[PDB]
Amino acid sequence: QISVRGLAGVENVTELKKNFNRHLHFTLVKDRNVATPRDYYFALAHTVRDHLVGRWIRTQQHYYEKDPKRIYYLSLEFYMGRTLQNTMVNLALENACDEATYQLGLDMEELEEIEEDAGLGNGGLGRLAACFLDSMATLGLAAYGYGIRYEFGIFNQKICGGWQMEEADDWLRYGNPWEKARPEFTLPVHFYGRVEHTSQGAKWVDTQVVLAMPYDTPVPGYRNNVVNTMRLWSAKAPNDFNLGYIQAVLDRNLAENISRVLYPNDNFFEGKELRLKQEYFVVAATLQDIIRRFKSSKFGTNFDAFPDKVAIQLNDTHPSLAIPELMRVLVDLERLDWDKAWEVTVKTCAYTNHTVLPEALERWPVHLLETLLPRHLQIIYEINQRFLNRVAAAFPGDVDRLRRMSLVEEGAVKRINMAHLCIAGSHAVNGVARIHSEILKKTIFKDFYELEPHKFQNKTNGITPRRWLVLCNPGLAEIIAERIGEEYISDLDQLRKLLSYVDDEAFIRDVAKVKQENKLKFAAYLEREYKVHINPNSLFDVQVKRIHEYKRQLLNCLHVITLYNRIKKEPNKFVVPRTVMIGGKAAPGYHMAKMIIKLITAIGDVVNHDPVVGDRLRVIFLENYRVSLAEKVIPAADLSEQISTAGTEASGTGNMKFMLNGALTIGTMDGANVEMAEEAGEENFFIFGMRVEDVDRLDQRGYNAQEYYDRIPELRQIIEQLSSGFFSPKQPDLFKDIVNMLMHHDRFKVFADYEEYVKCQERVSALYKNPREWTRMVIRNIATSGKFSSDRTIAQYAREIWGVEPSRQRLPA
Amino acid sequence: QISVRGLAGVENVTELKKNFNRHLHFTLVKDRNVATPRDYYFALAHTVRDHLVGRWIRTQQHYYEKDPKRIYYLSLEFYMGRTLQNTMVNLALENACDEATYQLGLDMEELEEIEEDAGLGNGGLGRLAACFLDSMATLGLAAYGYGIRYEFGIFNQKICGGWQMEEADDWLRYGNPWEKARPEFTLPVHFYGRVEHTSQGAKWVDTQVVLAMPYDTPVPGYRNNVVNTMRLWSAKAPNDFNLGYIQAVLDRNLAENISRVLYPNDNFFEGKELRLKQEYFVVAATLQDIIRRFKSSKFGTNFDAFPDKVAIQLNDTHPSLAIPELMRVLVDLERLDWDKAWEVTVKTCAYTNHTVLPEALERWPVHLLETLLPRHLQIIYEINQRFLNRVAAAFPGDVDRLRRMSLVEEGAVKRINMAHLCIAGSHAVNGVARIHSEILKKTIFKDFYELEPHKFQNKTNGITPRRWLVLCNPGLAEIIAERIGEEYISDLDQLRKLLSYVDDEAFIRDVAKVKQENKLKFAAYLEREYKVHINPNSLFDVQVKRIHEYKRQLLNCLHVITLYNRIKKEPNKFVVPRTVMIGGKAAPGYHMAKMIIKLITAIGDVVNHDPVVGDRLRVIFLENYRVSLAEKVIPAADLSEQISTAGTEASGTGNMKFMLNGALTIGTMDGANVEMAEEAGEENFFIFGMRVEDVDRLDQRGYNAQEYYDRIPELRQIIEQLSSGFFSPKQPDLFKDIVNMLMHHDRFKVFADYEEYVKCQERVSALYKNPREWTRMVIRNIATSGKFSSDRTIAQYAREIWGVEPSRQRLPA
Ligand SMILES: CC1(C)C=C[C@]2(C(=O)O)CC[C@]3(C)C(=CC[C@@H]4[C@@]5(C)C[C@@H](O)[C@H](O)C(C)(C)[C@@H]5CC[C@]43C)[C@@H]2C1
Ligand SMILES: CC1(C)C=C[C@]2(C(=O)O)CC[C@]3(C)C(=CC[C@@H]4[C@@]5(C)C[C@@H](O)[C@H](O)C(C)(C)[C@@H]5CC[C@]43C)[C@@H]2C1
Repeated sequence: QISVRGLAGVENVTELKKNFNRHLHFTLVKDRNVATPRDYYFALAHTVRDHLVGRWIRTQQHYYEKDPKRIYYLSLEFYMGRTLQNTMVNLALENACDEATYQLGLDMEELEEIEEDAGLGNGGLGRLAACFLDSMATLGLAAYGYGIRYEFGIFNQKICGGWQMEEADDWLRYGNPWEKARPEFTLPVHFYGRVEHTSQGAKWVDTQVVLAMPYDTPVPGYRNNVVNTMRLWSAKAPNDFNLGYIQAVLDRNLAENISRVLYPNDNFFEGKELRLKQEYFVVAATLQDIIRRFKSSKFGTNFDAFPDKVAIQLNDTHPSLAIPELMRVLVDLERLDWDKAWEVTVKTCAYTNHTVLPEALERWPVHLLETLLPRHLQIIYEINQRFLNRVAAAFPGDVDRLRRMSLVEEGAVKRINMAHLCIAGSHAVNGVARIHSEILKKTIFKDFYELEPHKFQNKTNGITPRRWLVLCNPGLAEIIAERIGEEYISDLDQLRKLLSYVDDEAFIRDVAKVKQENKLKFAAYLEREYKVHINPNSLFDVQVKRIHEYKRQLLNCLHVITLYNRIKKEPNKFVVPRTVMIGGKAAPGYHMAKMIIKLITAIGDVVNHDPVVGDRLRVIFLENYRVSLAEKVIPAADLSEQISTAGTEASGTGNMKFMLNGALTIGTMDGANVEMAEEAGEENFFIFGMRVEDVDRLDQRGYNAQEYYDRIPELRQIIEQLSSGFFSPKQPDLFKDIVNMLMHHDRFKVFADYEEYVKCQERVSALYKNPREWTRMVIRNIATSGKFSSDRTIAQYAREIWGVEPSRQRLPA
Repeated sequence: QISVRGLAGVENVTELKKNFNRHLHFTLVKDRNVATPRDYYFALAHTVRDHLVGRWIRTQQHYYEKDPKRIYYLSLEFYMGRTLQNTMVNLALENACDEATYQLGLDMEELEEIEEDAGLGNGGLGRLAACFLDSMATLGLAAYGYGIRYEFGIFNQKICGGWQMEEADDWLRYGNPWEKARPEFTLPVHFYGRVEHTSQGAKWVDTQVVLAMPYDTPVPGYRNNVVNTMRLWSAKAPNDFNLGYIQAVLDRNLAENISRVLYPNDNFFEGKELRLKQEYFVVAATLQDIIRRFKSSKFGTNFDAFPDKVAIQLNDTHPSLAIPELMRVLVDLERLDWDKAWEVTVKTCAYTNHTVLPEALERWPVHLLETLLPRHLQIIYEINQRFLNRVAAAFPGDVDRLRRMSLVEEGAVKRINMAHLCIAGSHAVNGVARIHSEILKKTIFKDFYELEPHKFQNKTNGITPRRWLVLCNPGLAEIIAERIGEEYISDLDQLRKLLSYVDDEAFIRDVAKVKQENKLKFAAYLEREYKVHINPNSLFDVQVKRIHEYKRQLLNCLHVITLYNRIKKEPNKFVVPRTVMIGGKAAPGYHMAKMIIKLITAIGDVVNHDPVVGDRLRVIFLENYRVSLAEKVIPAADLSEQISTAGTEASGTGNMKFMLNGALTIGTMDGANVEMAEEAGEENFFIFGMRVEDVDRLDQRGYNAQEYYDRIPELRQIIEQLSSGFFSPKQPDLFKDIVNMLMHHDRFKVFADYEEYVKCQERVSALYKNPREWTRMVIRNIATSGKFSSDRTIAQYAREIWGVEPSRQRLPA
């Protein structure tokens, strides 16, 4: 049908159709008279999965022969989304299967919509991992994704009377065609017990055993025949478990709870024991697998070559226990002396920090570690002690530095700072955008940077152009391909060539037309699936991301109410019509975040039913935001909101998704926004609000919100409406908490940016009135988004941290 | 290789080999360099399963077209054992796959040994169900097996210092290739709640919902292309379950515990709530499925035809709740009047009693039923009341009859007698052997028989000749086939033709040779898998079945000790050498049964290491007795022990397995022993001990064990040895409980049969000295075992209870 989707070549179409029928019959045990669309999905899924395995086997074959350095990406989250289309695309099968399914009387797109999201993550951190795996495969790196196979992913969000309800994401109900259970490689993991000292050294004894069973999922590279592995561990009870009888068998559930459910906190730390167990579980199983693989390799007892053969990347502090666990194995099991083991550990591990928010930082209570992991606690003390000896030696007399740098935090309950552990035990520590990396150096890890400056790097985040362009936006990918060819899909810098088309009249019409189709398509998705009626000619103003105070959905809310109040004030004035879409999940415990969601719908309730407004203003809350909903809403977006207070959003990746897809960005000078504007030029970006410097200036002086309430009558009016019950007529004081927080304890200075934000929003409206100039700015954005490809990011990790060469070369089919 | 295993025909062998390689590669994602025997097993398993599905689909197709009466076999137990060989045999694939696997360099027999037993039963009751399913398929009946898919079957038995240890039977670890999950047909099951009365009638409200997910396993007929279904329900939590958040997700385990584990009691009732839940769970899910299927059928709102289209067979009282549940649906949901519903229910249900032991009878406490199933309790009272009105009317004034017959038992805690429910609500009640059926009529259900004599029948149990001859004993099947052909495999009465070979010299040599090969093979299994050394020229004296007081493993123990004491008394006298093998599992709580096991090994410890004994006497305890171990030990057996006290073993099925396989039987006139001896003639059977009449005579008089201790010096000596610590030198009084029970509270009169048993054992030894005459008696046994085929049994159920015609006709391939 369209060029980028591949060859639909007769002999391949025939082979596909017959394998579809073979799976329908033998695998699913059905026929055409009974098969539901779900059965049809599975037949396709199994048929496509078939094409993977041959390559999967020869890829792992290759790595065995060549024995290259191996990359191990440890993450507690892998937000994969759907796998079918991504697989077809990466294999060049997309038009073949479209033809095959057409000739069978099936609509492939209808089938695609049946697949559950692998929602094994919360937001940015988890999706980054997913993007990374794709880029690592595409660059032919010998890489593995290691995590946990949660039985329940991020909860499904339902809105009831404008309130969020969580329900279990039972994503495995119908089965996962993509995974292969590998029970034969199950590994023991130990908990509790105590430490015994001998002449032979320390011994960890009297432990409970939980078994860790791996599941492998194939990770296909883009058209290169590389298929890497994502290995996810599942928790199983041993067979002599507790072994009156009935109860013994039922209590097996306690061990298996470890891998039951993903913790649903985005950028927030809850010190629960179950969470610590998940963390040790993934770390212990993964390290044995790594060591096992290292010994059984075509090479040469000798752990000196270990850092030459192994890289372990820590995705935030969640797998930080890899560090003391590696020491434990090296020292206690393999009998290496402390100092050699430590050199091996440091040269093996690297750490990626994802946030500077204090409440997101993992600080584990000592007493928890003492009970659960007594040996690791000892190792931690020993690590800490030796480290402080290095600090004392470099900065003699500096006693305050000593306590500031300690891995052990004093106070009512002693804590272990896991970020500090990671810095001390890694050869590389990186931020996820230039500004965030600088903030690490200048503020929260200043002490560590002074000690070991050579350890600190930047790796600006990226996204994958396969999922985030070719897959979710075939129309835009096609029109780009018509002009510049196809090579940009694995080399996105080539989008610069599109600058020489900024004045081309046909291309302008094409860009604007693709946007309009996406908007029509999404407006139709809203109708059929949620019975909501939007005008597709309005500006699509969207903020999608996890609900959080720092992300400032509230700032958006205030602008929305302002537009509403202006319309009501002068009903017959012309205003550029908008559809404001806000979506995202709140963590179950986060009360404030739940209130914000309630507000947004409360606003929608007043605004969407005011006849005076007409179709000039609509406020819609997007239920159950997740990867596969991002794939739909992002292509449809005109305005992207990235309005976090400066200094709080480490990078952001959504921002990049909207850039790649023809939305213009309204944002603060925060995270990767700074680099995005730098790439596109500040004239092609709606930048407003305080810079990092302005925030600090405001903090020393002290932030008084009352001041803004006093001087801005439009703001005073909104605050009065909130308090008086305008948006909650039955519960007049429903929103007292929000007003109270805004006035007296607002850590994120919503008011300080209000004026500059509303004015900047007027500038956006101005540009949208001139369709041609909007689209030319859009072209300037899309054409300079090259830098934000995860291929670039990964190539940087590969060369500057792991020491391996990215290859773009095919493997034989 | 051997004739009965089918055609190994070139084109089929080629097709098999290529499908093996396809599964190894695509399904298992392996290759020849990494594949372990387990992977090889799975490749075979998937390859064989492929041949089933085509037939499975056209079988269910056929039943849809023809719409015959459907048989629903409800059981809480289906003791299936292994499925691979049974599948190959029933499909005529056995030599083809042997050839195919040979040409691939694999030993098929080694592969077969990798398959786990489906140990979803305890003993006789569960294996009967398995035999039945095979016979029902073989006779082309439109039949379904309905039960629970337990995550853990009967525990694996380990012996540690001669004591039984239970460990979890984790039979699903590597997956079950045979089942197909059918999540799309999940059904709601309700618990707790309360009853609300309206004008519209009763309403069951405020219930907890547990979901029931079906798994289908194919049941192939013998060479007839019929493939029936066994549907097993699995327990799943609903998605709004409890829906702080984490705990809500973890508590989903509570709902799913229902299908977690099989209760390990053979012939014993434990009134636990979890057990009641399993019982209602299988009953509720199964009845909705039945009703659903009935409405969606090529026929015609109208439940009058229900008994013409549906038969529900209750396997013991465990699914007895089918009766009030059917009423509930009919009355409360479909709005039929009580009397019509009741007529429909009675004509639909039939009940099979499996034991007369009082402690095996299900009597549920009212308060449990009130909380868990309040509506069913009401229905039960209403059933009871109307029934007692029929009793009062037929026997006016008989007030004691009234209370004796009540479904409701008075006393400290009120109970519901489920056997009484089953009798009242079924059109047919059957015992499982002629004597047991008579006992039902004359004693425990005498009152019910007087009221409705037409309701009581016999259906003597049977076993399947496919598993129990062709599969476990190919050598014996072959030599029979040489003489009389193959038709006997689905018409076992034809074994009578073998009587005209009782004097044939070649056949005698063949029978004795097959026995000798089986004995050599089993002696080799003992060495390699358990390092135990047996003389294969000795008499193989075996008692395998669940450990129980009534089964009288103790009587055997006493004979064993007697033989030992006689040898020791006259060391240089000749004695016919024996290997005594005893095996079977004890229920975890049953303390006595565990002591018996300990004794047997304690005896082995003294006897097996006495140099004076030599290899004349060996006592071996067979660890982990289960279906696949029965398949090995039974063909190897010379003497079969069926020595339960008369009146206690309802039928027995092991007895029949040994008869079919060339063992002679030493037994009491109990259960099916009576019919076996009748078929073979009492001269061809070692019958000893009290008859039923003699037991009753002893009971009125009163059973004084002291009397036998006083008059039999050989018995006194054994009791002194037990007490003095002869078999437990470190723990002199270890066996006080057994001696004490034997002397003062022996319900099973072990001593009363001792004299007659030992003397009869001498007669067996006498015959074994004459190899030729042994084998001729063996031939007389094997040749008259026709009656004990489950095909006969099922044909009797079909014609006399269900009203359907067994067919032997093929369906097209
Ligand atoms: C070290 C062990 C025991 C545990 C972990 C393993 C791993 O690396 O993941 C498990 C998987 C295998 C068996 C493993 C190694 C190589 C094969 C291989 C690539 C071998 C190749 O000959 C074979 O031709 C193929 C089939 C390509 C295999 C694939 C499987 C692996 C990678 C290890 C085995
Ligand atoms: C009543 C329903 C909704 C629930 C229970 C069912 C049952 O009888 O087990 C579920 C299974 C199906 C769909 C069922 C009926 C027929 C098919 C069929 C035999 C139909 C035939 O055309 C089809 O050609 C085949 C494929 C032969 C099917 C097989 C499956 C069944 C038996 C019912 C469906």
